[PDB]
Amino acid sequence: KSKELHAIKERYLKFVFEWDASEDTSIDYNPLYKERHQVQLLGRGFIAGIDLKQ
RNA sequence: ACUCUGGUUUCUCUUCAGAUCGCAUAAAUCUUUCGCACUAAAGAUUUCCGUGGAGAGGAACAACUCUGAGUCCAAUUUUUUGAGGCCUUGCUUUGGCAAGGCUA
Repeated sequence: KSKELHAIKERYLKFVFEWDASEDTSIDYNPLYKERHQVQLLGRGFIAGIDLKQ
């Protein structure tokens, strides 16, 4: 709500080996763009890499 | 259903390639841009990693699979018959032609 209104107002008015966390994106206010519904792939497809049993 | 090409693999050389030439992705230089240039963008050039096409030469075994080419029908509907014979007129190229009327 407050971040909602603030976004509306804004729109209309050394060797660093590790990346700085300030460069992160996806720090969003809309709950639809944070809690994205996860694809289930009919319960038979799985994401690569992660352990299958998990 | 008979006969004659073309093979495939490998090594080297020549040329073209703005085609995801590469279902991957480096580096250098110059210019511009703003910061104030590894922690940044644009444009251009170059060098590298290494390709496809075509052509040429070498050398190893397969030679006709494939790609081609040259090489059983008489009964309605077609190709196993309704065919041939008589009469008049125009012209006879005096052989008969054309149309009609017929008999089968």
